[PDB]
Amino acid sequence: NWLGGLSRAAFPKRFVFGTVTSAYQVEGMAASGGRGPSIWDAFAHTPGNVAGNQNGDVATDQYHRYKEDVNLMKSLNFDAYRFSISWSRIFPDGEGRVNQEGVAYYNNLINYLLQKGITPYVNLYHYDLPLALEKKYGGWLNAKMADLFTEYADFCFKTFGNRVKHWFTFNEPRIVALLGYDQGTNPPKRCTKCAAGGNSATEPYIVAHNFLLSHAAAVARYRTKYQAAQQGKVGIVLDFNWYEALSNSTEDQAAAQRARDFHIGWYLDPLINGHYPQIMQDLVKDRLPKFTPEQARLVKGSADYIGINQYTASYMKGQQLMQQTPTSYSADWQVTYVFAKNGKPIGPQANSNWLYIVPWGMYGCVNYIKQKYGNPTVVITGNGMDQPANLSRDQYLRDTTRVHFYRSYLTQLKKAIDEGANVAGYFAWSLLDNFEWLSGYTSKFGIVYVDFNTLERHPKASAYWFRDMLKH
Ligand SMILES: OC[C@H]1O[C@@H](O[C@H]2[C@H](O)[C@@H](O)[C@H](O[C@H]3[C@H](O)[C@@H](O)[C@H](O[C@H]4[C@H](O)[C@@H](O)[C@H](O)O[C@@H]4CO)O[C@@H]3CO)O[C@@H]2CO)[C@H](O)[C@@H](O)[C@@H]1O
Ligand SMILES: OC[C@H]1O[C@@H](O[C@H]2[C@H](O)[C@@H](O)[C@H](O[C@H]3[C@H](O)[C@@H](O)[C@H](O[C@H]4[C@H](O)[C@@H](O)[C@H](O)O[C@@H]4CO)O[C@@H]3CO)O[C@@H]2CO)[C@H](O)[C@@H](O)[C@@H]1O
Ligand SMILES: [Zn+2]
Repeated sequence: NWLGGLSRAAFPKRFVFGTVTSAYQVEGMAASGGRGPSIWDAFAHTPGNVAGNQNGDVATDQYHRYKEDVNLMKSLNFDAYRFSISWSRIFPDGEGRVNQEGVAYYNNLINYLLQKGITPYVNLYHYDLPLALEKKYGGWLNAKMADLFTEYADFCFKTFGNRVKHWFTFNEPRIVALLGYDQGTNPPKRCTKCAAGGNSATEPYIVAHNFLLSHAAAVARYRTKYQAAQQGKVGIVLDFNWYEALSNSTEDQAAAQRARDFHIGWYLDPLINGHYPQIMQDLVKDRLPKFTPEQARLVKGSADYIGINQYTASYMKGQQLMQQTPTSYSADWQVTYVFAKNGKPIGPQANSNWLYIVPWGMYGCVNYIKQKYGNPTVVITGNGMDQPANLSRDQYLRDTTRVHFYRSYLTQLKKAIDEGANVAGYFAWSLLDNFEWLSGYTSKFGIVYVDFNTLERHPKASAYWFRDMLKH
């Protein structure tokens, strides 16, 4: 059976199925409707930064077409929709004046979702820091971000929280730290060798610390001011790809564990246990900021659920841990990536070079969180794969590899849940082909095809797969 035995009956009662987008990747109207620029607007408008010098000015134009898109997700039998609010659409300068037209958009979207029986899961932040805050404060390098983000979050809670009961603060802070401050390939393009300045050995850690403190501050505000009346929940979205020891050697097993700790433990040990992973403390030393006892107590337990974006897996090979001059967050792990074992690749690649199709990584990640962190409530907040550029419409629609991807990965998730993992929901990245950051429109992650000339939507085979799988 093309469903491979999957259906709602194969998952827990009340298990939530949804699709996901982010504001800059789908909304369009980037410089309209009162929206102020984000760091991604400036970045994308700079020649050479994005494939084909493309940007999110129009994207999928969900801003105008959101009722079409909500109708479509309802027709595909989804229960929920994860989307983000653009900070600079609400506060064009990141602070101060409210853009009422932007508020009205999200009200209209939220209300239509609810009208159609689709639960809104709302991210406050998805890489799109208001440009004014980058320039004025230095963005996530500045501890003042906790105050600035908390005030923004407060507004969103007050304005939308009578209707929105499922929030996330951040999306993949590890990726902001890594690409924005270690490698310097994403905004603000900081790194040791970078024109904008930076230090790949220190700044990723400062940035991660400020994300954790800002998350904790925003949640403290929710709990003290809004929770009694609104009775919702606030979590965070973290990326986690699996690491598997290349062999059963002590060294390789240690390397895979170090990778897990530097990847997910960086955020989860603070959120669950109130401290950074021991290995990071041991290796990063004075470059890793230290939580005060008060801050640690604020961060610990501050996520009502853990959003995990899960895509892929890698083999890890070890080495003797050495004393080394610090160079970068990436180099701090002291591991070696390997994508074959016993002469066989870990899996075939999707369009994105980093995305190896490895369904057992889903089981790996979910089981690991279950066993290591006391089985916290987890929501899979993003999982999917991409097709390349330049295919015909019909080639996009016949997305047999993506159908296989979802069947296999969801089978592996089901395996983990059946073994007792506390997973509450699953969200497919993405509802729509969209603006895929540095790849621009050359990477197609949607279950729904978007023609970027006409903006027409066409469900792909994988959309119909979900429709069949999710029928009530
Ligand atoms: O319909 C609009 C649109 O759909 C697009 O997607 C198609 C797929 O291309 C097509 O393969 C798929 O066919 C499914 C069918 O819907 C299921 O009912 C059926 O499930 C069987 C299963 O195979 C058996 O083993 C099991 O025992 O019983 C069930 C149910 O009887 O499986 C087939 C695949 O083998 O349907 C999708 C949606 O219609 C098309 O590409 C496009 O042309 C259409 O315009
Ligand atoms: O992309 C689709 C969708 O998903 C969400 O975020 C994605 C990012 O878009 C993507 O850039 C990021 O890719 C990571 C990848 O996970 C790592 O496996 C890879 O690791 C590197 C390592 O950094 C190097 O030091 C080493 O030498 O090589 C390895 C293997 O290549 O690093 C890349 C960064 O380029 O993955 C995220 C999820 O995992 C977003 O939520 C959404 O907005 C995106 O559209
Ligand atoms: Zn339009």
